[PDB]
Amino acid sequence: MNIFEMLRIDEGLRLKIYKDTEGYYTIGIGHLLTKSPSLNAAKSELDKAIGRNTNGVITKDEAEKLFNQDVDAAVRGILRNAKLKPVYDSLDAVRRAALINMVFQMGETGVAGFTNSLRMMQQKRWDEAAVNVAKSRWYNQTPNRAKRVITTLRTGTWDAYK
Ligand SMILES: [Cl-]
Repeated sequence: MNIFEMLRIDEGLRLKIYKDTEGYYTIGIGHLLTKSPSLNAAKSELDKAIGRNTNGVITKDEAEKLFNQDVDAAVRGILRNAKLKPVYDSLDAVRRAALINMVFQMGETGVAGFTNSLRMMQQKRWDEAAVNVAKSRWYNQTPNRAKRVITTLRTGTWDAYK
């Protein structure tokens, strides 16, 4: 198991513009296109992203390219983040994976906001951090997913992903 497979599981794959859990226009593997309520605006963004006149549909390959780019941006975001970098450096490999997931899902800023959880993560207090991170909108909106990420964070293994 690795970050790519893990996220592929959490996000799915769709070749057509669709709406995410929050109603945002998205495509491929969890690639947010826009928070605007306009399908057109989303088609616009999509074309710009792909470099061609898509008409709201992409290929598997195109989806994978977006995904590679997104995973890459997530890691770099982490490493460039003053709050995040130090947590990340202190973690083992499975756990780092869990941090990248959260960041891919909610944005660097978003995650950088979990001040208290981050401290616990850094202090290696697994159970506390798991509990704390659950008291969040993130968990309440997408509980099953959140649960897989939290278990990964807590245990340091891939069990949740069986
Ligand atoms: Cl869910």
